[PDB]
Amino acid sequence: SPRIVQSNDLTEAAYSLSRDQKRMLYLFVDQIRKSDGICEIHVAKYAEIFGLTSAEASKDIRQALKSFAGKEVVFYYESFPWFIKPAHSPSRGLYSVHINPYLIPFFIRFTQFRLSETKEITNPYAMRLYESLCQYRKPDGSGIVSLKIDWIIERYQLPQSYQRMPDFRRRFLQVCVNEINSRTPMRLSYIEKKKGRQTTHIVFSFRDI
DNA sequence: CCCGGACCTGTGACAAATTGCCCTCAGACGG
DNA sequence: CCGTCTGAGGGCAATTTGTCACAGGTCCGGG
Ligand SMILES: [Mg+2]
Repeated sequence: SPRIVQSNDLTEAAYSLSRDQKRMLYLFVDQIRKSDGICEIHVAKYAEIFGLTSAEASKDIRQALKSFAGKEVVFYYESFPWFIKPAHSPSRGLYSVHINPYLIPFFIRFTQFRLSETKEITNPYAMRLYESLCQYRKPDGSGIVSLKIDWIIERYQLPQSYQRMPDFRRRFLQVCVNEINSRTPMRLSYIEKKKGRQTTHIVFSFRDI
């Protein structure tokens, strides 16, 4: 299946995208890299890739696309918009999109994963976690990395109530660890690092099945 | 000595959002 | 000209995600 690669600057960038938008984003990076910023999406190809109907595919593309407006990207800082013109459909079943050409150098010290690894993940924050572990993966398939909680919150743009740690644990950390273990070929564990009463980092270990 | 207070934890409620499903009907095309 | 495969719309209930009040732990310092 298509091998996604992206600059680490994108893996560690600050943004808030839905699952459907992130799914689309994988195809843009694939299209751009296999070469002005003008990309294209076919309804029927999207449906076959992610096992959706044509109808439900159409709904996902259309609503994802109009939700890009106003979204911004931060590289730690400098902020950019994803799109510089609205999307439009010249033909039935076909969409044309205009990615910000200033984003090109940030797309192409790199991260790589096959698209089948992430296509069953549902929670978008869990897609971001799996991308950040891959950045440190070894050829054989294992790795270990320590991520700071404040940096997790700023990079993944978690909602404000997750600055209370018990909600952070219950609705983000445990769920995203559980999905990865159930939906990817990776087997993931963790332990908490503390300083006084405050929890400051999360330490991730993983191997390949 | 014992307190309220400033921290921390986990859970039960409710509100807001998203999931895969379902149904209708016109466009594009080919045989 | 028409029958079929698409896909652009309109919805749903069942789950998940986002928010906050409340019980219950610790340690410190002033009364
Ligand atoms: Mg959908």
